[PDB]
Amino acid sequence: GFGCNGPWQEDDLKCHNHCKSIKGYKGGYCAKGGFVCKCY
Repeated sequence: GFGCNGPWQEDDLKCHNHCKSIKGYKGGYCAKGGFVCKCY
């Protein structure tokens, strides 16, 4: 989820922004077709 949600929508920046709100995560990207929002 987290704004990306899946292929239909897939807002990468939403995923990015989600991770921005987490401790010290730099950014975020949809790992498996929008579904999962992975952070680094």
